[PDB]
Amino acid sequence: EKKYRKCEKAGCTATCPVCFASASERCAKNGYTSRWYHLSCGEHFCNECFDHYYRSHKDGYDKYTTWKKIWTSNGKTEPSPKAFMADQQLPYWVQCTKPECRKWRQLTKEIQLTPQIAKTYRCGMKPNTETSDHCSLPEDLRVLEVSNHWWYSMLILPPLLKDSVAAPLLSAYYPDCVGMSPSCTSTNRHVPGMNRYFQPFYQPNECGKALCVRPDVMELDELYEFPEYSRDPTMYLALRNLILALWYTNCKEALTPQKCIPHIIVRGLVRIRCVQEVERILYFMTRKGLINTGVLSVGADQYLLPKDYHNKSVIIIGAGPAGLAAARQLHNFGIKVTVLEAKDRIGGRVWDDKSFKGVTVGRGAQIVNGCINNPVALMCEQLGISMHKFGERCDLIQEGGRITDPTIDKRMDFHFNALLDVVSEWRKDKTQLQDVPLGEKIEEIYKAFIKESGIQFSELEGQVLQFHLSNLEYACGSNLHQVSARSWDHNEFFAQFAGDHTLLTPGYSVIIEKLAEGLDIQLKSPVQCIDYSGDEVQVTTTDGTGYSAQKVLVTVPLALLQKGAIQFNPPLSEKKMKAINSLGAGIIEKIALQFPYRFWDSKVQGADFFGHVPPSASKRGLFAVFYDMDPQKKHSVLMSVIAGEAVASVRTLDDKQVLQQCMATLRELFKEQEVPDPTKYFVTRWSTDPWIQMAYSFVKTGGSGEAYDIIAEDIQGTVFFAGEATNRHFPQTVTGAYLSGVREASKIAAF
Ligand SMILES: [C]C1=C([C])[C]=C2C(=[C]1)N([C][C]([O])[C]([O])[C]([O])[C]OP([O])(=O)OP([O])(=O)O[C][C]1O[C](N3[C]=NC4=C3N=[C]N=C4[N])[C]([O])[C]1[O])C1=NC(=O)[N]C(=O)C1=N2C(=O)[C][C]C1=[C][C]=C(Br)[C]=[C]1
Ligand SMILES: [Zn+2]
Ligand SMILES: [Zn+2]
Ligand SMILES: [Zn+2]
Repeated sequence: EKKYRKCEKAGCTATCPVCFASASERCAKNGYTSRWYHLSCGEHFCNECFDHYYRSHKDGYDKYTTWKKIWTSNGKTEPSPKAFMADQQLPYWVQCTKPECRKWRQLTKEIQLTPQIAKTYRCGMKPNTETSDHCSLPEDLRVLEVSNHWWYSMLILPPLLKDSVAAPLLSAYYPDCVGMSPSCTSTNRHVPGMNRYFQPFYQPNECGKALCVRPDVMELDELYEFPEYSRDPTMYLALRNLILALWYTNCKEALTPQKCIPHIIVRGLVRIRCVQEVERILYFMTRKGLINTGVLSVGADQYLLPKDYHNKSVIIIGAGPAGLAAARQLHNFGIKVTVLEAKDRIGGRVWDDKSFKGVTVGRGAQIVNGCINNPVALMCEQLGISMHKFGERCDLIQEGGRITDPTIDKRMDFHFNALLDVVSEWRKDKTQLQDVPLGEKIEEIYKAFIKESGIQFSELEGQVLQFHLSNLEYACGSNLHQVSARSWDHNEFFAQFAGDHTLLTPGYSVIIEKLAEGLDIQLKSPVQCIDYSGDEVQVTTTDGTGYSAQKVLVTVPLALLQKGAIQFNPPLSEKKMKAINSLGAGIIEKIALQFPYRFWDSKVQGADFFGHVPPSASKRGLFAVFYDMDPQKKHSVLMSVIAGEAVASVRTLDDKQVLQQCMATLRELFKEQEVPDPTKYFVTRWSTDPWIQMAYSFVKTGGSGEAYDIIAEDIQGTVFFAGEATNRHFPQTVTGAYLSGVREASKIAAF
């Protein structure tokens, strides 16, 4: 039998392979063997130790055969002596936890690495236990080899993590397909204590859930950033999944490399590569706003990105959700940020009234549509505040006081949705130039349906159909004759936020105020001119005050871009202006009313809301739904909404006149009983608020959902745009505005 002292692998860098296993009595140690089996450039085992586990007549056979059965029934990865060695016998490596040392040390071969050892190890210490003489000793020369790409090229098998925090969430997958060891009994065993709104991973073959990630497939931007994992994403996926599991396990503190490291358990020098890589992936995911986000705050010298990203300055225009999200992100990253806000307050279309006894009443936004993976739900968790999931019951009460039978409600809802299905079919073969107003198409289809079918609706059924029409006008922010039939629901092409629809009972202002805390925000500083013709951006407010920065982020409402209230030099492009003008500045208003007692309790019986059947088409959208603003049923505040054509009818009414129409409406809805006078109220005027002039965007006839992407496109890597009218997947909402700010901070930090 011929024996060799060199590695089996052509080009291996080990000039003298030594056996890490020493499992056989005849282990070749550092000498000659019939084959030196290669795991990495630094790790080899001799043929005697190979046979020790592999051959049926040898001592190690039962342990290998036992491992092999577990491996093949739990994973898709082939068993082999090399796979066994890497999973069960290869020694562990650990970093000294002395902060000024951090050197990599090999543990003796019977020590099994735990998070506790990784948190407490110091050079030369017996694991699980004075002078720093041992720290000065050089690292094993194989340690430095690991930081080269060629070392990864020469590693024969991907690493497989043990006891990953992500494993309880991934039991539907083969563990090795997500970078976890099939032999782990804890991996192969609702995550207790994890917020039920945090569902970061798609289940197999699952789609259609906003902000979920496939645990078994890399996304294109991950591959662009880490092309070394394109052939085999195993090792990247385990680290990214681990990072996400750790972040959602404790979203109230910054997830750092040092916090991840004890949770990376895997044998061999590859652990060094895993620890180096998890730090790079963490910064990539931090920049993108996937972790270390929300209302997390850092102190100075505790910034979330390394000093490389810090050498920038930004001016942010507008302190609503999008602007404050960008400002918080960039500030946390370590980038200089100044926020210029036109009004005397922050929040934009978030504006909460705190003067009603016992409740908080939003003048603007207050609902969260779809809490699962929603950053608003994350921020509620971070702040320790609760949302109220809406109940389904909403009786449609008529003027005169009768309650509409629920089968009428459902039947006319059925007919209305069927009208929308015909629009959905009609538009399939239509170009933008062939677009038609949604409301016009609905009316045409309805009239054809009546003529064709001969059906005769009662007056009440027709009024209930008007109710459902007004709900769609509310959702679009407009009468439907301005809304695109092709594009009105364009964003539903994309995965939407699943789960509960809630009332944010403490109000979005709590989140707004925490985002803004400690930031440099200039109030009463409306921007008039943005000049990016020079080496730095020059921003001038209406009183002549100048600000400068390398980059500028514009988050003003769609209506203010349409009016051109800010002059741009050089001007916005024709293509950008066409997109801006293709979207509609939708609008609703709100009224809130406080009463001496809950006069509606006997009739409404604890429902979250009740509907108002419009008595005529001229009154469609006028107080269509009344919201009980105390889910705990103690205080007496109702809120109602003005939508569609009704917005134009209240434009020329003062607040007292609107209040009078609302009280006359309520006394009709509760005709059979007494209704007390309200003791406090507000009527919103968003449509004439000079720096807002809207509630939320929609696509106008002839427009495309692509307009949202076009408005979001940066100019020259210098002028950036965020805001609800820049979020194609998630238009209109505080959530989409927030995410658009996170998106732009990511773009800005990448330079
Ligand atoms: C108004 C309203 C109402 C009444 C209601 C509601 C609403 C609203 N919503 C919406 C929201 O809110 C929005 O979207 C947001 O807020 C947005 O954000 P942004 O984008 O950030 O914006 P703003 O806020 O507006 O902010 C901006 C700012 O900027 C400023 N400026 C301007 N200009 C200027 C300035 N500065 C300086 N310079 C210059 N020049 C202004 O001032 C401002 O501040 C909503 N949302 C949600 O999410 N939720 C709710 O609840 C809401 N709402 C209602 O109610 C309903 C609606 C909806 C829902 C659901 C869905 Br799916 C959709 C929709
Ligand atoms: Zn050996
Ligand atoms: Zn080798
Ligand atoms: Zn040390």
